[PDB]
Amino acid sequence: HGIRMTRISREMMKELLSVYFIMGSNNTKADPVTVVQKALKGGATLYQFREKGGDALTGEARIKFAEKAQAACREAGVPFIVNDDVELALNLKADGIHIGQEDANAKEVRAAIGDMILGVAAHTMSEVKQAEEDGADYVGLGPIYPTETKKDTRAVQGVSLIEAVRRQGISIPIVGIGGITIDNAAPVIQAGADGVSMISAISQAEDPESAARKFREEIQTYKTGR
Ligand SMILES: Cc1ncc(C[n+]2csc(CCOP(=O)(O)O)c2C)c(N)n1
Ligand SMILES: [Mg+2]
Repeated sequence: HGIRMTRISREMMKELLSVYFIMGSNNTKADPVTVVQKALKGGATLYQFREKGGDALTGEARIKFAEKAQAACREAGVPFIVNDDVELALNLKADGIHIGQEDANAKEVRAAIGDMILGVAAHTMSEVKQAEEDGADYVGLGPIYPTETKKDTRAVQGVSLIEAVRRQGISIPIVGIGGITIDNAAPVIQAGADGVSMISAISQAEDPESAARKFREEIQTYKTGR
């Protein structure tokens, strides 16, 4: 449960991606930390701290919120991943960092974080292959379904890229993202993904704990069945 002195195994990474909850203070009307605690109690297997955009906390307020979210993750025994902010990830001794195509180059990031978990968002086959070559531990593929949680998102692709990646014999850990709900997660796993990631399906649920628990149960069933 400490800092990694060796890169994560693919088997372990795939287990962590099962129910990957992502959240920032501006993704819910409830108390931010409380929602994160409920998501973890319910069954989320991985959590990503993503605090950006308008209304998002900044400065010291953002750092203190990150510390509380990381504490919640430690209590639940779930890894804490930071989005974009490499310096914050190192400063908090986070378990990982997630970056996109317009963020810091993956090769640069991999060198700066040692053996920490590294996730990269990809939308094309070329980007997936480049991410693997750069040292990524997993790729986030989407948007699978329509979503407006994230402002400028690329064209909806369903599970097409997930399928294409597996058909080429690429076994890198994959997590699907974008408009995923309790009702539409099955196809994502069936296509070859190792889990599903979401924001609103849990953060804006009238019952975050039950939603996370439903996800955890469903994904387990889907993985055993494919
Ligand atoms: C693992 C990973 N893959 C992709 C992204 C970028 N991203 C693409 S769609 C989306 C919103 C989903 O919200 P909703 O579930 O409410 O549609 C985000 C944050 C990321 N941060 N982490
Ligand atoms: Mg980014």
